Amino acid sequence: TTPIVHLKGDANTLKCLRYRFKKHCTLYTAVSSTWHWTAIVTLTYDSEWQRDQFLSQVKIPKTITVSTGFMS
Amino acid sequence: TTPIVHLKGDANTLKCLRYRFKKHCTLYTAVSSTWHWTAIVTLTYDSEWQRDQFLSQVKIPKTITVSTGFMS
Repeated sequence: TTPIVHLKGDANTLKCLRYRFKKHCTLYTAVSSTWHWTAIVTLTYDSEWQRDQFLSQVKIPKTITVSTGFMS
Repeated sequence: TTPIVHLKGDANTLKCLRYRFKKHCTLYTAVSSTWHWTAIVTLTYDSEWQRDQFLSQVKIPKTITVSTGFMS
């Protein structure tokens, strides 16, 4: 249904990415605040195509783990 | 791959649920801190069966939106 991405790693690195993501605001629907399992950021998209546009446009550090999934 | 659940609603209600979830600690793998789109809590499970055990055991208020999905 609705594609999502999880970016896991250092909170400072994630804060910098979120900053840089603002430059490509049309490539994602929403971005979450930084959370953790009681650092991770969650992003949603309108389609798989938009998700891929996003991943093809933003350079994500090798130290950040990227996971994909879908919300029903 | 790995099933997840999103519980969306009032942060206070979510805090109470997290409290009550501790009583069924074997019904989920992890529970997140409360986040928002820059209130929501995320839960992961080891299988769909565990997820369903969880949903069949915990009473979730009608005012809380429950969404399911999977992380690859």
